[PDB]
Amino acid sequence: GQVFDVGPRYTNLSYIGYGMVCSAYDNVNKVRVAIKKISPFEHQTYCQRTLREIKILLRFRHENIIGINDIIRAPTIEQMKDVYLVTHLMGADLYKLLKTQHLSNDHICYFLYQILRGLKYIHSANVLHRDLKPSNLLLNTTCDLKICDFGLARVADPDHDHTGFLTEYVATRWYRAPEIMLNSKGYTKSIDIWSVGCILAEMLSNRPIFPGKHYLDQLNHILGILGSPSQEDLNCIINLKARNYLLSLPHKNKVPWNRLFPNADSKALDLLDKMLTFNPHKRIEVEQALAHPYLEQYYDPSDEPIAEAPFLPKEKLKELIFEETARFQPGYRS
Ligand SMILES: CS(=O)c1ccc(-c2nc(-c3ccc(F)cc3)c(-c3ccncc3)[nH]2)cc1
Repeated sequence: GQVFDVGPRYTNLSYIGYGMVCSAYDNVNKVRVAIKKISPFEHQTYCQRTLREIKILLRFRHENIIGINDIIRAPTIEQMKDVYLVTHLMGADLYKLLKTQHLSNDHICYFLYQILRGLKYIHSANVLHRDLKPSNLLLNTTCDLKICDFGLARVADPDHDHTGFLTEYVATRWYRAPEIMLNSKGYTKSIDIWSVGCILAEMLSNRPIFPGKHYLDQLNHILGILGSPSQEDLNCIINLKARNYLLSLPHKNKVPWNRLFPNADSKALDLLDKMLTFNPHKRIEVEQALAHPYLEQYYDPSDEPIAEAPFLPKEKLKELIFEETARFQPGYRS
């Protein structure tokens, strides 16, 4: 569509979707790759997201997470307008797949395992993805799953998690935990487990489980299935406005998982219940999730790696992005 000069090395560009994603042919490694164009330097926020993702993806090394094979940009800061990230092609994603394909229990089980195996590495690095959803889970022709889109990712900060009632949030609404609309900034690992739970539910019926039309409607959806929170769960919500809103709602009963998904594996529904738990403190953790009987055919903690090393003006951020992408320049490559 517009300028996408990825150099002589990458040819045969086919469009896909702070820029554009395209497929290309790697004339060196002889494989078909995916390249993403990012033009973020005009804004501080866009630069912060870009630097953040580049830093995270370059440090991370995992089969279930998109790795950066190459980065294309100009030789100087002055000439650098766009940055191109390159990785192995994954022809599809869960969103596209769930629109037309019904998943067998075996596929749901394999997909969930890969999501959690990847999430285990992300969390061991003290990082939170914060925006897990079907469009972020890429798949190739052999069913390998990789997590991408670390733009809203942050370092975990449980001690600074609390905020007020109705505090605006950045991530995709349908996959937001209930505590986000109540008293959480999303700085805890339990935020990702909820999203994964929503994804599982979506894989079981090919439909989003909590499709809120706006901020508060999202909570209405969650409480519609989980029912009214227990007194114990309400006691953990010290924020008055949040607790009082919950208390003002008429009693809602829990909708049984086996009633919502009558053709699902019982063990899958047991794990779904543990991931979609209202109370973030009682919510299952990624390693407990992996150890659940539903994934026993795949569980092998010794083959579920953890991270070796855990984790400003637009001008200085542009400078940092330049310095962060310097290792891929033709200089040392030659
Ligand atoms: C939630 S969303 O709209 C969203 C935006 C971009 C992407 C998305 N970004 C990439 C992509 C490409 C190169 C990179 F190095 C990094 C990411 C891909 C990609 C990677 C591998 N094979 C095919 C496509 N898809 C995925 C989800």
